[PDB]
This record gives sequence, C-alpha cells and structure tokens, in this order.
Amino acid sequence: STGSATTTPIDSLDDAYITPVQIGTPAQTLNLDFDTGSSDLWVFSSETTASEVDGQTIYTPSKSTTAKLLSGATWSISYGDGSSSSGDVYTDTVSVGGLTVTGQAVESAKKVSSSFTEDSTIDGLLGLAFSTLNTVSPTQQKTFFDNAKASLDSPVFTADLGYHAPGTYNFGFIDTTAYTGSITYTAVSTKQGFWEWTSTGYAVGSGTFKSTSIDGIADTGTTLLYLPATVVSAYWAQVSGAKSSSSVGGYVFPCSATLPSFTFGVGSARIVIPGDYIDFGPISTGSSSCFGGIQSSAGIGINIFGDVALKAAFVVFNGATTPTLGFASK
Repeated sequence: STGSATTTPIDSLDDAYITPVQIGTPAQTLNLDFDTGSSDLWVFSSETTASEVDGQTIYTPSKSTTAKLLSGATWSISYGDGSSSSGDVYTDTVSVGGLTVTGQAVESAKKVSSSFTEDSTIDGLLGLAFSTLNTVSPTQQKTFFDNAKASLDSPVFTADLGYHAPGTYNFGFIDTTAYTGSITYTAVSTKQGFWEWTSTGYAVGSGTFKSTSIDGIADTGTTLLYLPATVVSAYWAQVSGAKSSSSVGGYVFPCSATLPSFTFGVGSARIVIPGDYIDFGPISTGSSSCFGGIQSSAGIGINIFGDVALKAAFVVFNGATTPTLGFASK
C-alpha cells in the first residue's frame, strides 16, 4: 500500500506545515504538523481544557465507532522550543493520504501550552521520528509510520516541502518525477531516536566549499536551520549590517539586504538553499530589521536541519532495517 498527502504552510513565513489526517469512524479530519523530530501523534480533542482551545478542530473519540480508550496510558511531551502537551490515549483508525492504520495510538490532549493554543491552524502533531522517543507510559506506542511499515510497498516516507507553497508527504514509494538528478543517500544514527546524519560541509553564496562534518537531525517540526556558531558566523558575515541580537534572540539583518544562498553537503552531493528561503521577515510588524533563517545551535545541544533546509530538497526517510536519509535537488 501507499499514501500521498498535500502539506501546506500555515502562514506566509512557512513557520510550519499542516497535513490533513483522517481519524476515526466516520472520519474526523484534523490538520496535523508532521514532525520527523518527535514520535507522538497527539490531537486537540474533546478532553482538552476548554480555555486552551482557540480555533482548533478537535477529535471527539465518543463520536468514533472505532475509538477505544487505551486504559491506563498517559503521555506528556516537551519540545525543543519549550512548548508542551499531555493527556491520555485512544486507539483508532488513522488514514493519511489514502493510507490506513488500524489500532493507531491517538494521544488526546488534556493540556497544551500557550504556543499551541495560540496557533489555531495546528490541530495536533504526527510524529515521524523513531518510536523509541514515544512518550506514552507505561506502554510505549508506535508511530503511524512504524505501524504502516509492513503494509507499505517500500518502508519509506518522503518529505517534499514547498517554499511559500504546498508540498507533499508520500508513504511507501519514491516519486521519481518529484526531483531532479539523483538521490544521494547518507547514513543515519538512531541512537538518540532521531533521523540523525552527518553533513559533509557547507558553502556560503558562491564561496568555496568547506569540507567539515556536521552532525544534525532532519526535523520537519523545526522551522529554521540551526548550525554551529562558526558556520552561522561565516554566513552572516557576508550580509552587510547583519548581527546577533540577544534582545531579539538571534541573527537579524537589514530588510534591505539581498541574502546569499547556503549550500550543505550530502556525501559528494550539494543542496543549495536559496537566499530568499533564509529571509523570515520583519522581527515585528513594520520593522526594518529582519529575522534570519540560519541560526546558531550553540546551547541547543544539537544541529537541526529544519524546514529552511529540508524545503530546498526532496528528502527520503528510509526506515529499512538499516535506516538512511536521501536528498535530491528539485
């Protein structure tokens, strides 16, 4: 079997992407944030504290003939950005782009932090990291991808994120019309539960390529590209007036600037992030200071290839026994 669903930016800055997901019988369609950096599928629901819901579509398990409480199971998660959620667990039928999993753990939020409440366009998350990170207790649960794997034509999913435009998540197959040239595959470590790999280097604009190993995670659930301070400094030094602002929380640059591209290495291959992708607009409405899409990972503890990087590529998440990541230009 296979699945194919369109994923759509939630706003004009591509801050996140939502993908429609059918849960329950009859279907309840919720728009979820597919996150290769976590491993819980959780939703706003009829159980969510009423004051913490503001515009989201909710899952109501009592209206689903296939929903069953997973007795005793609870969950609680905190994300890299400091947001969090928690609640209890149902199993139900979950379908993505025509691909159906029965008995999927659907984690029902009783509590969500303010950033989730404030984002009316995201109805929950669908984790696509490794199931070892799943937070359900006392019995850890599998991701949608892990549950689907055996039914899939090929044990893969692909991320094809758009720049200021819709894109695609595919499950079980590689769309050879969706990229140009060849796909370069690179080794993954699952030791931390992430799609963790090692980039072979970088270039800034039309500068020469610097060969150097950069360990990081492929994370669709992170907006920006977070890299070592040396790398980020080399990039922003090429933008007149750019600086790191502690008051704002990262590199800012004059909105009048033209940004250079950024290239990262995948084995012997090169992915080019256009300069426009690195512009995240005024720090506040009407400001002439703009926020940079490449930021330092120092003090995060890990480098993050987030959407800024991933949307410049067609990305294959290969969940075979020996997992790998593939990158192609598009």
